[PDB]
Order: sequence, then C-alpha cells, then structure tokens
Amino acid sequence: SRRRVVITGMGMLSPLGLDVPSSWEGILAGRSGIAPIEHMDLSAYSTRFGGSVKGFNVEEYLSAKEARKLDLFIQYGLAASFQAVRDSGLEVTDANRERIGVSMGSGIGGLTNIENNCRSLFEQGPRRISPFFVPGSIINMVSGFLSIHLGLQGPNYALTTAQTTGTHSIGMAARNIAYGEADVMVAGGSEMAACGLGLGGFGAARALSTRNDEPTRASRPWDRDRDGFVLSDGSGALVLEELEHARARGARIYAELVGFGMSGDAFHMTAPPEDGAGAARCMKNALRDAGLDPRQVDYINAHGTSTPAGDIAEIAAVKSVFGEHAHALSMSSTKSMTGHLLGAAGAVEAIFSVLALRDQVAPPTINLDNPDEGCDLDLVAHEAKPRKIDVALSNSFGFGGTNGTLVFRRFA
Amino acid sequence: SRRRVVITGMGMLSPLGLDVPSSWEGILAGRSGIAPIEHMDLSAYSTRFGGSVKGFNVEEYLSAKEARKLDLFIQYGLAASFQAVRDSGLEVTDANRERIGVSMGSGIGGLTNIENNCRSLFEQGPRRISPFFVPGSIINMVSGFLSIHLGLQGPNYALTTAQTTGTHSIGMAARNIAYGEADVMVAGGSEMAACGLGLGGFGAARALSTRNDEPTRASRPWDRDRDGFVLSDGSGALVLEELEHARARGARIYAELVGFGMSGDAFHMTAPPEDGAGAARCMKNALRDAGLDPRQVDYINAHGTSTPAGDIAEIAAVKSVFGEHAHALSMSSTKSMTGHLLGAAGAVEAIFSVLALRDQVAPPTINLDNPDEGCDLDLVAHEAKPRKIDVALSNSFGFGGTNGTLVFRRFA
Ligand SMILES: CCN(CC)C(=O)c1cc(C)no1
Repeated sequence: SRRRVVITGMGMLSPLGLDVPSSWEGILAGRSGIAPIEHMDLSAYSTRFGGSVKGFNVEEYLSAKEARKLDLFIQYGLAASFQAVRDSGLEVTDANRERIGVSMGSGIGGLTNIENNCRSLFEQGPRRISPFFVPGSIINMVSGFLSIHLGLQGPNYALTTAQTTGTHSIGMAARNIAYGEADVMVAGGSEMAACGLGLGGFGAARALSTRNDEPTRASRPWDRDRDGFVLSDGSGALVLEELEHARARGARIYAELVGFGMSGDAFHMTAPPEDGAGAARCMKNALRDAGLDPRQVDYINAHGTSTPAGDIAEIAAVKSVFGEHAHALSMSSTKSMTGHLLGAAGAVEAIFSVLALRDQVAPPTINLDNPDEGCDLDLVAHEAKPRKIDVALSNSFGFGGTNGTLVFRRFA
Repeated sequence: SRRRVVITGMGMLSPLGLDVPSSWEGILAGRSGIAPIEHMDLSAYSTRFGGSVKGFNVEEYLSAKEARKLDLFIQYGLAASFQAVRDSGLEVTDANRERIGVSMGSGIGGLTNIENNCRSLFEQGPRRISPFFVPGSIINMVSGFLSIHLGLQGPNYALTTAQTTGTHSIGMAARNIAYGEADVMVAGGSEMAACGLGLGGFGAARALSTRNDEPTRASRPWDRDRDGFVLSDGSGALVLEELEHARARGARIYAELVGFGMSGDAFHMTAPPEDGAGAARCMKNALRDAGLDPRQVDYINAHGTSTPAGDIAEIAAVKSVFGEHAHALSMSSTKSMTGHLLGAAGAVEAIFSVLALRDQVAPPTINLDNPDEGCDLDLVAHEAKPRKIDVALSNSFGFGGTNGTLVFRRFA
C-alpha cells in the first residue's frame, strides 16, 4: 500500500505575474504575457519575442551577493520554492528536517551564465571565467540552495526531462512521499531560455513562431495558422505533503495528487508520432495509477505547445484514451497565454490545474480563431469556462519522446 | 509490495578503456588513465590534463551522420547503454517494451556543443547555430536517443545532481523496478566536461589539481600532498532488472542492488562539512534500506575525489557509521586511477563495486604514498587486495550537498 499526497503550498514566476494569484488572474482573463524581448539586439534572429518575467526583484529572496552567484533560472526556481514553502505554512524543525526534500528541475539550465562566461572566455581567456560559473549554473542548485537555506535534509535531487521536467519533478516527488522516503517535498521547475542561445537554438530548428508583428497572437494551440511554440521564462513550485502530516498541523489543502504517469514514445528526437500513441499510454498509466476510469476526467491542461504536429498528436491521444467522453471533458492550453516555459511548463501548469479545481473553471485557449482539421474537442476557445471539475489532468510531452501526466482530484 | 532488483548487464567508457573488461583490467593493475589533454590547446589554463576516453569509435555504435548531431556526452552515454543492453542478453519485444525504461544522467551535459554554438553566435550570428543545438546538447537526450534506437517505451527520464548523478540515477531506477513502475531500467550517467568552460570554470574555482608536470600522480585521495580533483570523461550504464523477471529468462545476475540512500547536507553550495554528517546520514539510510548490520559491509568504493576537505569528510563519515568495524572493511577510491567522471563517477564506480563482488578483490587507491592525518583505515594503498566481499557500498557526494549511497551484495 501507498500514502496519499496533497498540495499545501504553491509558488510561481510567469510571464503573467510574479506570484500565483497575479498569474492566475491573467489566465482567467485571457491575458497574454508575450512581448518583444528587451535589452537584447535580436536584429539577426527570426524570432524577437517571448514570455519574459517582468519586474522580478531577486533581493526579496536573496542578498545581492548570493544572487550574483546564480543563473536567472536558479533565481526563478528559488523564488517559486520560497513562495510555495511560505504558502504552505510548514515549520521545518530538527524533528522533521530529514523528512523534507526538494526536486526542482530545469530543461535547459544556465544558458545566460554560459553566454556571459563564453563572452569572457572568447574575448579575454579562461582566467576571466567566474569562480561560481559551475555551481551557479548547474541544474541541481535550486534544490541545493533551497536545502541549505531552509535546512532540508530529505531527498535532494533534480530532474532534467526537457519540456517534461516540471511534470516529472512533481510526480517523482509525489512517489517519494507515497512510498515513505519523505513526508514533504518541494517540487517543480524553472527556466530562463530567452537568451540568444534559447532563441537562436530553437530558431535554428525552425521550432519557434516567427509572428514578430503580433507576438500576443503567436501562441495559438490547435489554430490552423499556428507556426510553432513561443519561448517563455519562469518557475513553478508546489509543496507536496503526506495527507496525515498535512491534517495533523491543520494545513490548507488545495487538492490531492492521485495519479502520475510516464511513458516514452521511442519515436523521434523532437516530433511526436502523429497519433500521439505515447501520450495515450502515459495518460492511461496516470489514470490506472489513480484507480480512475477515463470517464471521470473533467479537465485537461494540455501540453498544447502550438507546434503543428504536437497539437494534433494530443487531440488524437485524448480521443484514443477518452472515446465517447473525449468531447465532455474540457481541454485547454494555457501556453496560448504564457508561452512555453520548457522545464517549468509542467510546474506552472500543475498549479493552473490545481486552481481549476479550486475555482471550478477551465482556463481558455486564447487565439483559437479557426480550429484545425479534427480539432473539434471542447478546447475552451477564447474565454474561461466555469464548469464542474472533480479530476484534472496535466500533460507534458517533450524532446526525446519523454511523456508525463499528473492527475489531481478535489479534496474534502 | 517492494520487488528485488538485480544487475544483469553493464557497459562503460572510461579513461582506462572502451568497455568494462578493459577498464577493470586497468583498475586491478593500478594503471592511471590520466594524461595531458590532446583535443584542445590548454596553455592558458592552470590545469592541462585529465582522464580522456582514448580512441573512442562512435561508428562501433551509430552512423557518422547521426553522431555529427550529438555532443560527446550523448555519444558516450549511448555507447555504454548499448554495451549494457547487449551484455544483459535482454530481447526487447512488443510484450515487454512498455516495461523497459532508461534513466541516464549527466552533471553538465553538452557543454562542448553549447560552447561551440556560443562561439558561432558571438562571432557570426544566430544564423550559424546548429539546428541540432537543443536535442544534441540537453541532458535528457541519452535517455531519449537510447529509447528511439532500442524501442524502450517505459519511464524515460534523466537526473542531474552534479557529482552524485550516476549514483542517484541507478538508485531511483532501482526504486522504479522495486515499486512496479518498470521491470527493466538502463541507468547510469555520462559526462564530457573537458572544454574551455569546463576546465576554465573548475579552474576558476581552484577545485582542480594543478600537477601538470606529473598527471598520473595528480589524483591521490587521502594523500597529504593532494591538491584537488582530476577532471575525467566517459560513461557507465547498468541494466537493472526485477529478480523474478531475470530468473524467468535465465539472465546472468552479477549482483543484487539491496540498498539506496539519499540525504542533503544542507551545509554549503560546494564544500562538504568536515565531519561528513550528510554522508553518514546517507550511508545509514542506505544500510537500513538494505536491512543490514553495518558490520556486513566488506568494501566501500569511496567518492574519494582527492580534494583536501572531501577526502577527510569521507573518513569521518565512515568512522561515524561503522565504528570499530571501520578498521575491518576495505575502502578505496578508483578516482586515484580514473579521475572524477563527475555525473558518470557514480555509474562507473557502481560497476567497479559489482566487479569487486564478482572477483572478490578490493581495487587499489594508487598514489596513497603518505596518508593524511586521521586517514588510518584500510584504504587499499597502491595494490589491489583479494578479500571476502559479500556487501559493497558505493558513495557519491556533490555540489548542493547532495549525497547518494548504493548497497550491492552477492546473489546466489
Ligand atoms: C540520418 C541519420 N539518422 C538515422 C539513422 C539520424 O541522424 C538519427 C537517428 C535518430 C534516432 N535520430 O536521428
């Protein structure tokens, strides 16, 4: 047997906001966080826009001196984590610190630091590389810094599964608690891949929208005029907690995490199979894990990246899994508003799935002006839809064909 | 309920060889894999040597057209993975492909490729960034490419926990099998951080030995004249398999994985605590997980990096965990010969621990000419020691205070 895992705290930086409630207000209003990227000469680039975090003040979290040691993606991960831990009300003590761990990940890690240190290396030579280049750039330093700052001695690790990172981080942290290796985990992901290297690297694969004239209309999941994903920055963290532990201290419980699925497509380095067979296996594994029938799902937060092949693969996968229930659930892509936060996508979208449960509302897929061929599900086009939601899924389908699904259920 | 996990296949690239038997021959003969680096000009660097993989032929594994797309860390991880799967005798079929996954990790991943593309970006422009920049560099793509080549549809992920990566990858993969999420996992790690940012960045932290004039003597764990770690490249992969699945197909079983521990130090971003308190918590977790009396431990493959603080912290931790039995077990650092493969260290060292069990021999700590203050355990100085080994423990410690321990034992 297995213990129950609940969500007691959430934290976020996104293109919509510097916290969860500001971000969520944007989501339910259909607001875009996408804009031309500033303080960068993007003249030579085919994409000049994305989802930046606006007005982030790291000195609310760290001293200037500690922040100078860390890449932006680590700053963002620590901000969401500190928010989530504050939101949980949890008191770390000598009696529980060995039972509290961290799994905060990233898909691409420290590109901004790699750029700035490459500048020094190329121009001046290796003796100008920062002493903090390695520890301030490696993906496990959100978990590392958070554990040092809060005195967490539980399991300490970091996943990196490209665009699936946040989903896998949360699911695997839930397993840690369910199987008794921890009582509390801080889990999620963070990403800062604006930089030239993110825009240039994805741009070279022609993976990005190039709708430079109308950045807010670029991310248009399942719309016939979509032309690839929009790159976005930020972070999501959840406090996952064993249910009896949460009840004993009088925690506020947002929702229960009942299911976690994983699969591999074993198909292609970057593209999904046309029928989303892997995504279907992963959703079926998550529902089996939750002991739920597909007919019990009310709301899906899609991966919904605005890539032609990805978006159609998900429709096929959902039709395959859900059969005569596929039209009754509501499925939306919040990436229509946030863009694609890569390894943090699954983290912020797990939060939006939990808030869909709290508020009984399916967030919109904005920009869905002309659904493409076969995109005839309830994709919540344009405007948020109040509805009954007992069970919400969140999907992430990333490079290497790596798939993750989380199942959340209302708690009372 | 929790299933038993055995080792049925192993694969490796190291500074001592292009497979496991050749590497292990070097280990038992006390041979150094460390030499001046030939693949780039290091005259401006304070460290000009390391553990390179010599004579690697990627066309033993993959077409030249595919290999040109992939950072060396991916090529090394695939080579070790392919060797491990072949060594296992396992046949992937429609009946089992959903139950076989992969967890191959890296500390830094494709830094060579990111550096080369950053040079293109800065000197020329984004138009010269490779289309394969992202899928040829990011850490999850060992697991990704391996799954595509062999048709593995089970859990597909990657850890990145700095120098603890290979140990965490193997332990977490064992938990997948133990808890019924998979029947077979390919798990381990790969690293190739020997580029200007890697050598420069560890150099700027003054973390590396600067013994340029005698590279084979540079790595000297617990020696009073040690002056930092030696940077090394390669990969380890193991096929982990549920016991009854291995028995059912008549697999050759090398050893059983009986224990896994993690802990965070919660001490410092890069320094280990002097008393080894986090390492001790991690080993005690692993020994309890294995249902063992600490006196059952015969052999410890130490982290043993040849840093002043790391090496003495490990003595303190072993004395704290094992008490008077600390004087009866044998503990060695194979990094004395291989150097520090960073995210691959725990993977190659897990393999060396399993071969210590197969061959009933403790590998030597070479270069241990003058053991430092308090370094008065059996550290198998200079020469391999034939001895009874029923239980072997492999330790890793990393940036962020992240600790892993694996416990292996002979299978009958
Ligand atoms: C054109 C050469 N090939 C196919 C063998 C490749 O580059 C290749 C194989 C996989 C997997 N991804 O890409």
